[PDB]
Amino acid sequence: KNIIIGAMTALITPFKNGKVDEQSYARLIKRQIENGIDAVVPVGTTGESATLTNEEHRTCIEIAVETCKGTKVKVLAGAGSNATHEAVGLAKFAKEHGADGILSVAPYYNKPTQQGLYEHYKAIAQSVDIPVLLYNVPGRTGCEISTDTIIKLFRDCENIYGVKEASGNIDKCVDLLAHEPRMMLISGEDAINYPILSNGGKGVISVTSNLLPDMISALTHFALDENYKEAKKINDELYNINKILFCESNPIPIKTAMYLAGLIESLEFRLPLCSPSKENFAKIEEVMKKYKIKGF
Amino acid sequence: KNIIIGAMTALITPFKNGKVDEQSYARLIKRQIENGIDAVVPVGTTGESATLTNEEHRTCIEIAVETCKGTKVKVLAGAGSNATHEAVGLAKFAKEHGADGILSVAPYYNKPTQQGLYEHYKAIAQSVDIPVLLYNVPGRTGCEISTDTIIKLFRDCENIYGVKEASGNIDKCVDLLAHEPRMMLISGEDAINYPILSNGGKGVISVTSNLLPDMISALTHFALDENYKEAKKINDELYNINKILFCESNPIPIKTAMYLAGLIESLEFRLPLCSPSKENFAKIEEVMKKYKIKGF
Amino acid sequence: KNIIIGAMTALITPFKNGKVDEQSYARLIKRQIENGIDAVVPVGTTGESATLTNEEHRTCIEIAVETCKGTKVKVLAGAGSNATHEAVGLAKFAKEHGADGILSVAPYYNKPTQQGLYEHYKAIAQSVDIPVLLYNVPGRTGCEISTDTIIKLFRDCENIYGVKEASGNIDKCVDLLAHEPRMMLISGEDAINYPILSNGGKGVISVTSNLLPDMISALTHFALDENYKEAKKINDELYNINKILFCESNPIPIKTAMYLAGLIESLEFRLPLCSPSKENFAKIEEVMKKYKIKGF
Amino acid sequence: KNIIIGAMTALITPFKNGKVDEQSYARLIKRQIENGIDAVVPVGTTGESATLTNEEHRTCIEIAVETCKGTKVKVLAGAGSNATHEAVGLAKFAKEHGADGILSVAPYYNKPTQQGLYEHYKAIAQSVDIPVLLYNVPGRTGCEISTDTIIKLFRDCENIYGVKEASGNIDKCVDLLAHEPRMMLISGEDAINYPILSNGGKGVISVTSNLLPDMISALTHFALDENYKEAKKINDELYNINKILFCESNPIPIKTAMYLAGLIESLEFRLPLCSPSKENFAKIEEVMKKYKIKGF
Ligand SMILES: [Mg+2]
Ligand SMILES: [Mg+2]
Ligand SMILES: [Mg+2]
Ligand SMILES: [Mg+2]
Repeated sequence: KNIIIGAMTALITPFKNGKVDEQSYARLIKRQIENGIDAVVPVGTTGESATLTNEEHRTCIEIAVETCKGTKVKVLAGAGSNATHEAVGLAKFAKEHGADGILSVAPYYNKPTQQGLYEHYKAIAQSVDIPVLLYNVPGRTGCEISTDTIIKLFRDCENIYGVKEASGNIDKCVDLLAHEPRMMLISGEDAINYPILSNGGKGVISVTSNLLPDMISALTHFALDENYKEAKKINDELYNINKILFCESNPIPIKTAMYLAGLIESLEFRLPLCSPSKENFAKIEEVMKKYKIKGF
Repeated sequence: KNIIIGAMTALITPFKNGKVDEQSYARLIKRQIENGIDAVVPVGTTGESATLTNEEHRTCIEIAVETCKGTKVKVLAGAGSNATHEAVGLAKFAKEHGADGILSVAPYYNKPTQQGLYEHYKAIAQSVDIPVLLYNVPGRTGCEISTDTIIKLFRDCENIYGVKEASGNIDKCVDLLAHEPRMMLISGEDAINYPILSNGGKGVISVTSNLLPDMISALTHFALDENYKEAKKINDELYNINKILFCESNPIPIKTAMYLAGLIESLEFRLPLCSPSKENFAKIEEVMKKYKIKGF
Repeated sequence: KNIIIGAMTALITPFKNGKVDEQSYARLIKRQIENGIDAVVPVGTTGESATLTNEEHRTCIEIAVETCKGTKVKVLAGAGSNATHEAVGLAKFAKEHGADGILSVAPYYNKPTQQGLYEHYKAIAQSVDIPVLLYNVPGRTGCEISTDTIIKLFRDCENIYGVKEASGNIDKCVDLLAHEPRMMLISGEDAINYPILSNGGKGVISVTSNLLPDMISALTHFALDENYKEAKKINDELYNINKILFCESNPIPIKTAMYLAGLIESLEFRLPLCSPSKENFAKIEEVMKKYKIKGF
Repeated sequence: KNIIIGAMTALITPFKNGKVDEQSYARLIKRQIENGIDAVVPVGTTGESATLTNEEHRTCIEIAVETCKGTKVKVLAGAGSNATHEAVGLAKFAKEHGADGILSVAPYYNKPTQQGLYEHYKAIAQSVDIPVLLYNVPGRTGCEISTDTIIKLFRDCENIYGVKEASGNIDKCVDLLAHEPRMMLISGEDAINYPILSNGGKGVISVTSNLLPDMISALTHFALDENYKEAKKINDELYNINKILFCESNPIPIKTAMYLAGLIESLEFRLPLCSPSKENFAKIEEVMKKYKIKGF
């Protein structure tokens, strides 16, 4: 199977006067490339996929593909939906814009059955010929892609090559790689990046890497090269920022950090997302002061 | 305040050859009207809002508005979204096409803060001049509208008149009606319809009423007239069907039941929703046999 | 079946210089009797069952039996354990000292199966000839007595006449009384006393009644005679004190309230229970000011 | 600090005709010693701590002390309670009988506050001069020892040297060892033994080692020797048996496994524990079939 692994970044989508800041988006993606990042995830959950239009979805996938062109950096485009017909459309569309693969979240809100999840993802995989990475985040979706459903999908469809897990369940991460050791388990939970990698995980799709791309990539590459003592050291010193970046729902804290670090120009969200509490604003700024934040 | 209360039905949306069966949809809505139902809810979660197009969304709202014309039955249209801009658009659209009010579910998947939930619903409320009923279902949305947020919204925007609760939290319903007894608490959980009504709840938005509208109608009005013994007897008698109508994700069991009762011609869902088990199919069929299901 | 229903109080156990204040204990039970309480629960969870010795267990049961001598107030003695052979000893023993019935908590910590729970309670019921009330509170024990396990015990064992539910699950309270309407459902959660009573519950085992015994008894008997509007009015007015009495683990808040009201002489617990935070201390003093606390 | 780390076994307690099979106990403890175990834990939760008497508590600790005479294998005796005065007593007695250290479970059922938990363990630590290991298992106790409480106890009392964690929370184990890298984190969840060890944990207190002591010992020592390829290899192969050993409450599956393997002589529990369902009984024997169970 063709795969997309390593240190990956769920990119924020900077706004300026209600529109996508196409200059900051490109500037931010070349900052990721210059710090050892292996792939970028445009218009994911961290990029406020829910409040973006279809034309903004296309623009940012295109900017990612073009900014990475020539580099070894891959583009793993966010293309998911709780409607199967729409998920297939978004997958085909992503391929037409030059993405190397798609990240497809489990259908949210409507809670499909395990059988339905299989048929949902099977249709998506047969629409395109590019890698498909599943995204399991039950706290947000209200549903769980079971270990047997993930493995069945991995074995039955070529392009499904693994799953990005955000479930805080290291038991499940042992379960997966013990019954199907060939899949690519990707951490979608920054705080436990090292434990997932040390059990055979082959990458992360990180939120913290928006602010500290150099540290997240070093952590990932240390682990893949089996230097677990140096990988754990970075994971240990990243814990404080890893937790405070979720003091409120992602991506509210990370955009606050990016704005405070001067990497984005305005602290703008699209409703129902908004600026954080005054207390958490100070707590994010305080925790930031103990990390050296790479510039442009 | 303008209100929409009483016995209400979250309508299923029947499909035939992948398209909305517009003639059964109208026939089903007139079956609700003829059995004492006070309002119907088109294109809600039970109506598979997620897999419907904008043009079908409008079609089923129009069919609902058109068939309740001349009757006393109100149309509480489903118009919610995890994007405020679309939720405002969907709300304005419902009013322009004759809906009497909107049911607006809490933003799903994206997890807005309580502050963000306030600004989200405030934008929807200021967009229209028809009643707006909040919908809290944390198991599906991943977020919870706190009691203080609901009460703040009820007091700050007048078209917001209450909340539909599917939370399995009778403590919260005591909390709500003890600190703000003027709001309209609506039961969104058929099994606990009576406890919610007996604490001051003023209506239900039911799933069971799709199959047994006469029984749910009697329950609601018995309770509203404070005949609790006669209301509770129906609630106790409906418990068995109330539970198994959720043996799989709603609306998988109720559509199965409607098909088994012969009220729709095809047992079709749109992926990622699917037909249930062969075993869940048989236990839905068994429990149905202990109830009298009115025909057309 | 012999039953013990109505308004009941989970008695606190006042300490003085590390010993049980035996005269205050009697005085406190006499304040309950004079304010319409129907039964008292010595050596329960609210009475710090865990940190009392067997001889203090006996002393407090005997003081309760002696103080209710001549009155119509029943003694529902706490006699539970997660070791069956000891739970049987405590049940036999409670009867030998004049208790009218026993409240038996579900085995904690060791998490028995439903089969194990069945055999546990069957042994206790066959050990004595006084009414046995099961006590289900999964948040404290780590296990749940299922609806079918409760009903099987009610039908198979003569002495078992109901359950005291502290599970925040009004669905389960519909489940119980719809499939077995002859059992005595007792509310073990003060905030939802009225909803449980309005569904057929026949009494409460209260914590707040330690502070406001007259108000809890008025609520109970209003509800039992069916004046539900009068019962709900008291339950709505009691919500604030009912919640703030659990800002920390029971009985830490209630003992603080009893001390502030001057009903007990010293704010003593046995470790690992301790005095509350400074902030929670102030919050209890706030809420008490909105209620009339009957003296001696 | 003096510590007790490495591969450890939470010993089952075999019964024969309602009595502790003392002879069989010693034979099983010497089977653990002969297979690389570094310490054994008598009368813990796996040993049915709740249903043993105080003198049976003494009997099983003493046999352990006597059977480890002459070996390097330590005795980490279970001596815990939800009553602090009893927890101090059980610790003193455990030391007076020759134990090398204490395992002290968090107070169950009575849910002490974080402040109360600190004073609880401080009393136990100041009671004895042998190592004290904290035990956090919130699913059974109903309480959680916060990370800050664990760290405060580690720094404030000499003999408190770490915590055993059974919380299914790999985030918390990063939290602990990143803010206090000097403590001894011990895994109390067999399925995630390696991830906890791979993050700096220095031992396990196992259930599986009752059945497969050589495999659990090899896993730990490989991990302690930083041979992470071989530690994960064993952990991946043990996942199936590790999970099926909790299809019912521990120690119901492990005692069933020991009986099926012929390592214990009768399948007896003390109520409320009992033999498993036939269905789960068959599932345990099946999963056992892919492992080599060392004899005596
Ligand atoms: Mg596109
Ligand atoms: Mg009309
Ligand atoms: Mg009338
Ligand atoms: Mg409590």
